[PDB]
Amino acid sequence: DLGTENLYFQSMMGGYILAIDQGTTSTRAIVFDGNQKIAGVGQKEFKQHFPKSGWVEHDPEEIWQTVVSTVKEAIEKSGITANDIAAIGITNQRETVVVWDRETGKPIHNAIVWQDRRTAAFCDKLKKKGLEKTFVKKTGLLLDPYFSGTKLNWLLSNVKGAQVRAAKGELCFGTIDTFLIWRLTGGECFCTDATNASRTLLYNIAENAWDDELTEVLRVPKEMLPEVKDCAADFGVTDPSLFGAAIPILGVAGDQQAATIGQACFKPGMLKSTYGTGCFALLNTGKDMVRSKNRLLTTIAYRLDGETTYALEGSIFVAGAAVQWLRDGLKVITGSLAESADPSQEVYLVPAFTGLGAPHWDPDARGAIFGMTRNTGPAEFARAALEAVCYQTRDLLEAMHKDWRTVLRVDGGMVASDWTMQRLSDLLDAPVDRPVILETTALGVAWLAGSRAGVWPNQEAFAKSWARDRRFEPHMDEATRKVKLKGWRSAVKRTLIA
Amino acid sequence: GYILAIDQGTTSTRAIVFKIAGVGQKEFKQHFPKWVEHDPEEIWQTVVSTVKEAIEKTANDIAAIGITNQRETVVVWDRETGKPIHNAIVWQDRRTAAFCDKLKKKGLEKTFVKKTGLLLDPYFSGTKLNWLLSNVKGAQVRAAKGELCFGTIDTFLIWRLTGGECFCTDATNASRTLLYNIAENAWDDELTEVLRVPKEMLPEVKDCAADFGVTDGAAIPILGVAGDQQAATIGQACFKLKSTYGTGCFALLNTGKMVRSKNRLLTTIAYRLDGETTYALEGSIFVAGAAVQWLRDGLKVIKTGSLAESADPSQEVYLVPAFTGLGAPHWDPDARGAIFGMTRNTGPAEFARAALEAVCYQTRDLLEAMHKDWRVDGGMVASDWTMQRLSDLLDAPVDRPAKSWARDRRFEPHMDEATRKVKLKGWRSAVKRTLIA
Ligand code: NA
Repeated sequence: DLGTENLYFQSMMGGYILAIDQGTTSTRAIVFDGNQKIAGVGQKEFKQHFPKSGWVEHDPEEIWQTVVSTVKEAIEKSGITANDIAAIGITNQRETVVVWDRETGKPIHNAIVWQDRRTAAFCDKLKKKGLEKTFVKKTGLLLDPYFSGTKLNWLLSNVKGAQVRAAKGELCFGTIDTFLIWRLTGGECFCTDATNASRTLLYNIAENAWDDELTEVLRVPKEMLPEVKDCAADFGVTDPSLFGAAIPILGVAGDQQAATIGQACFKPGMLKSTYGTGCFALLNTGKDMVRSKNRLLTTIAYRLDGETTYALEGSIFVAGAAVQWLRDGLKVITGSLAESADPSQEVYLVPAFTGLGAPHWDPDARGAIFGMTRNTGPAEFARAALEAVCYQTRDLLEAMHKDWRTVLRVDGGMVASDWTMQRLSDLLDAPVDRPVILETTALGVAWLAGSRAGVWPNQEAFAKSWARDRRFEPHMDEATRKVKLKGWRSAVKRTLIA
Repeated sequence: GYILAIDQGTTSTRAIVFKIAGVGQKEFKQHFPKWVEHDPEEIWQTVVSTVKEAIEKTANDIAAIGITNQRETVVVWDRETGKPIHNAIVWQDRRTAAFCDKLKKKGLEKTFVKKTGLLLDPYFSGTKLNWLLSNVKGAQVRAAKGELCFGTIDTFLIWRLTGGECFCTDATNASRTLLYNIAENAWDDELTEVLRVPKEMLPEVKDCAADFGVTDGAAIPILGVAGDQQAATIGQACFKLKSTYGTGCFALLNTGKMVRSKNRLLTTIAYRLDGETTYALEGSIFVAGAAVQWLRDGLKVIKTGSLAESADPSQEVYLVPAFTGLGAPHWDPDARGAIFGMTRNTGPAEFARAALEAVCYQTRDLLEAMHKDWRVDGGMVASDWTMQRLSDLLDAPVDRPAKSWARDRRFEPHMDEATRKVKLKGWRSAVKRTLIA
């Protein structure tokens, strides 16, 4: 062919997999090649809406556009076409609720984010009425505003027309995964996975089914609820208009469970912790649903060909969001800065901005800084912020120890920081494993899709393939350690007390 | 006129050869190792640079000179010379807390409280002197011969001024020593010996109007000696309660001829004129305007007055700036700085506010101890905001610069009753978290 005589072109590669990671504060799309390597990434923020202190909302059209654009972006940066994608995986910030019209797909309201605290009062009504018991028992969760069920009650009760249209069978409820699936397939598929369903307060974690009593209690019509599947299942096929190709959606799991999968935490006792705006630690607990006595959540780690693997989770609401406060709020300014702090000074930050999660579950606790001195500056605030990440992880793990009887795996952008992870090993007095790919949440769901599509290896292969970048080891003087640990316990008490 | 003036602050030393005819300042290093400390020399040099740079802006135009000082601040130096054995341990310093608690444990606190009008607390000089002698290498062996001079800043400053000729205190500064009987006006044998403080070390306690020697290009007689906080009152036509606002905040209410306090306050000497000693009740706050300095210098998030107005009114942010413990009326030397209530939203405006507000809250806490036992100046009392906010919060009027005493402004509460109870509850809540065990 004239003139391809001296013309160079690259062909193909095979086994490409697209993971969409619809996060709290941005959306990412990653293409993984047939070697499970990252080929191309799109990333894009969307607006955080705060209509009142403690209230948090996303525009779901904006989240939608962010998925469309981020996808196109990763594919182009990958040097391929949408037609080269064997399959898609979806993960998502959990608990976040969207309600939308089953016919037009128009949401009736902004998405109410997992961070949102607006139903505190309604959760108190239910608690006083003797109700937390069945929820805890059925669900593994608590009657806190964190979960979906309470937020969905709020939309049905406060958006005009909502309760009515819902009862007619005209509205769809979804966590963010269901919202994406619905839109990717152009309305064809109305579904979630067991892990996202776990998080709603509506689902029975033992029966693997929407729970009649809980839905009745919250006055949610069973109709509005999507079908619940395994994490690797058939979630439909991409609407061909969106990317110019029909791609099967084959992997879906909540972001913290996707990271759990991506860190190969498949066996009982294995544990991971993801560091983002919040921090979320999950312990693989095997076939058994461990009921915590130490203020942890019981949840579904994943459900795989009909089989549910369970987990214990600690959920820290403010982790990275603290340094984000330092940098954008106070603008007082990060491990670089933090290593420069005066050791003589003892400053603690308890970032209880709108309450405290595990293991405290104190929705009335507020932000507090301690131990300031006439000289304390940015450096020490910055240290207090990163150390608060450490100390809260610690308290999660100590609670896990009391619930269960094996080296901490760690991911999220925050951990590329050698100073922070070293400081983490120290305070834990335990070793810390940091992987080669930190985007563990994307890979976990990319694996689930890959493995079902058959272009990627099975569970045990993927598991032994887990690649360590770095084991951190504790190298802090014990005396020093005692001092740091005692100062934090005293910061905590001062923050929790009436 | 023509009287010289030396305001030996904690951060700086200001001068006024006063109408006014002198005005100069030079700042010095707050060496804070764990604790607070000044360089004794940097003081002697700064004082002798603040004199020759306030009188040029001759050597014999001043008839006398007048010394006021940061109180309680201790220095040990030699008799036959005057060499500082250690740094000035400063009134701010918390180091001797444990030693005080050893003393409270042996049951000594009541004899001190009774003879002294103060408390077993790191704030005052006696325990700092004790720390000197046990901690400096064989310094008591020095002191035990008479080779050491104790004395507060007035004495360090009246010493070197008179070329080692005069070694005196006044009775106000003497109240602050925790070694002095405030009724009998003497160094107490039991107090000093409990402290193992050899009386040879100690200076002659003179009057506020007395003959404290000739200076070193003139031969001028030191004839004025009280504490900045007592001479605050005598600057403040209160000879019959003033509140000073600089780095700390200090308030004293004239008691007339000894109110053995019931509300964690101080029994001190407002003055002693010709032997006839007038006492006041004291409320004393370690950090006030230093809280805003910290913002600008420590954290450097502010570049107070206007910003405090800019602050989101949905935000309940509070600051108990216990950088070095809390004075009146908590007397917790183990308390540290704490900030409460931060949100994603909290920015430089809300800290600034909380820090200006802090002085108002702490003020209030003193008067409520005063209006239970029984008018403000200072540099940081300039902004109308702060004073208005102070009148609002105290729910009481406040006045800002002999009937010869002149006013500028009296202040009035343009604040709602429930908004005040809201802002009051937050403080008290902030205070309780900072103080609990
Ligand atoms: Na290629």
